[PDB]
Amino acid sequence: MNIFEMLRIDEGLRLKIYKDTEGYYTIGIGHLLTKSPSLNAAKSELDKAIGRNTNGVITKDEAEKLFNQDVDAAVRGILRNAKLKPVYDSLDAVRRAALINKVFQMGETGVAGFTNSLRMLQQKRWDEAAVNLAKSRWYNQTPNRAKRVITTFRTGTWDAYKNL
Repeated sequence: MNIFEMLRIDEGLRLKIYKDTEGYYTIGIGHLLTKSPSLNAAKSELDKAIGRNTNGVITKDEAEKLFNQDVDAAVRGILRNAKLKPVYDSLDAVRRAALINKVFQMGETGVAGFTNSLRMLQQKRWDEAAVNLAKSRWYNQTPNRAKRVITTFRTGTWDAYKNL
């Protein structure tokens, strides 16, 4: 199991524009296109991203290309953030995957707001941090995914995903 397979389990793969859990226009492997309510705004962002007239639909390959970019951007994002970097450096390889998952889903900024949870992870207070992370809109909105990520942080193993 690695961050790519982990994320592919959590986000799915869709070759046609679709609306995410929040109602936003997405395609491929959880690639947010726009928060705009316009499907036209969405197809435009899509064509810009792919470099061709897509007409709302992409190939597997194009989806994977977007995915490669996004994982890379999430990692670099962590490494550039002064709140995230240190947490990341303090974690083992499994937990790192967990932070990348979070950041991929909810942007740098978002995650950076889990101040208290970040501190607990940093201090290796696994159980406490699992409990704190659950007190969030994130957890309430997408409980099955949040639970999987949470488990990953609590145990430092890929158990939650071995299942899936």
